[PDB]
Amino acid sequence: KRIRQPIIAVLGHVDHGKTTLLDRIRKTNVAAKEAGGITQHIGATEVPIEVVKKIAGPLIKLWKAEIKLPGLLFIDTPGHEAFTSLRARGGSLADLAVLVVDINEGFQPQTIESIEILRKYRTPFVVAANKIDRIKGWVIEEDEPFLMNIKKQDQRAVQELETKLWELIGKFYEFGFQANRFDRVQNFTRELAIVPISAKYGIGIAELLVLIAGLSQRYLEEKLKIEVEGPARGTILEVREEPGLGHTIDVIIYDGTLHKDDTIVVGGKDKAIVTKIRALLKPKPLDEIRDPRFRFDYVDEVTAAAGVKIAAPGLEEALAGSPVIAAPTPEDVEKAKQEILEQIERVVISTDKVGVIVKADTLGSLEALSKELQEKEIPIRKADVGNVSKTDVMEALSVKEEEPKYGVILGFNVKVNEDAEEVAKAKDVKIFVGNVIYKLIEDYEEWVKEEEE
Ligand SMILES: Nc1nc2c(ncn2[C@@H]2O[C@H](COP(=O)(O)OP(=O)(O)OP(=O)(O)O)[C@@H](O)[C@H]2O)c(=O)[nH]1
Ligand SMILES: [Mg+2]
Ligand code: NA
Repeated sequence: KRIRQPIIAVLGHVDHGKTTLLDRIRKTNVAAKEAGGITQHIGATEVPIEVVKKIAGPLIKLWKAEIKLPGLLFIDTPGHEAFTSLRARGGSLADLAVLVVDINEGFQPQTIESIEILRKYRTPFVVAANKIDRIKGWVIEEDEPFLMNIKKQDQRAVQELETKLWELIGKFYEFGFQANRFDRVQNFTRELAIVPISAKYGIGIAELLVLIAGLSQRYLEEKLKIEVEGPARGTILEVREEPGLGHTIDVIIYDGTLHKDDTIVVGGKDKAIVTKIRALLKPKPLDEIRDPRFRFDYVDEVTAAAGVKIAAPGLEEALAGSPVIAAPTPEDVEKAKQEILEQIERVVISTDKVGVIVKADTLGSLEALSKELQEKEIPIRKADVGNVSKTDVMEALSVKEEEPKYGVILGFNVKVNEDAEEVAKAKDVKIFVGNVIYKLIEDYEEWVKEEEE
């Protein structure tokens, strides 16, 4: 019986510092390389317990109990308001969450939305009150524990931190939580612990990691979920074709044990795919599976929770955002297909049928672009995953007959088929493509405004 590696989801409002926090722990620069300077996908990173203990050093004694976890699997999530469905997926996967909140800006709309998600999935969480280094006159020392760094601050900075912390505590009370600075908490099951940190300079990461490990272990012990059992269950993050590996999928395995010869069922763009794994490859520890610096290593199995790449025949048509379910018998295959269909079908995007055509590369991207258009009262004709089809172009033309404004296709991280592009040129139907949600929408609006003039 192997010990579970817990999923730690990182949630919070746009720019409050989620990816910077993980980059400081990994010594990576994922945030610097994100297109459009925002997270737009779920990420997964293995942080071995040896790393936790090195960062924490003597502050591991902050937590009475011995930490027996093998490590932590951190799931990064988008803050941008459109990506509600990816924040929900991250919250639903988590054993414990880190709610990142800018101590200077305080609660904002996706802080509140994240809390509602954590309440919905009854996910325990710790709070990272980030960007303390912007308090006036703050004395920065890199990678210093908060309880050491706070001693370097003058009284004005200390008083400003406490004032801002009280604002956060009042906001948590508004939403039904008792919260305090982590070193003042008396009951870690009934109270929310707030760690003041600087993600960018590494202040307070030591105490934050000790609490994450301690509290996630406690959750798993309280639930009797610390031992991993059963066949593998996961969610697909990305579908890729890679030299020497073939068509692969990068996934999060959130329960059970995945083996390199397992039969699996995965969501597909047309229909469910039943295949047998031929290789598993695991990212290096501290490498973000969605933006890796290193090639992955072949492994025979992974135990939950883990990020892993799967090589198997027939994965070219796999659908990102859909389940991967190990299915060792025919009965299991039948069950897995229905569970996959339920997940796919449930993406419900209301369409006005005199509106825009929306295509995207993953289910999470399709939902985000759809949600953002609805918020902007841009009617949606149709929304589906995959490259722009000739049909998509013909449907857009029909809309164009009724209302040229909406006789358009928006393609989020997708390509245009050749016969679709031929027809679109001949019939003068516009197709917008992009890989940054806010820029794709701005491009569609700029085209609308400028055409009217
Ligand atoms: N001064 C300061 N800036 C920070 C800190 N943490 C993050 N930032 C900065 O805030 C900006 C946004 O940081 P990100 O890590 O992308 O924030 P995020 O929460 O992951 O953002 P989204 O994923 O798009 O919601 C960047 O310019 C970071 O350098 C911090 O501790 N101090
Ligand atoms: Mg981010
Ligand atoms: Na950002």
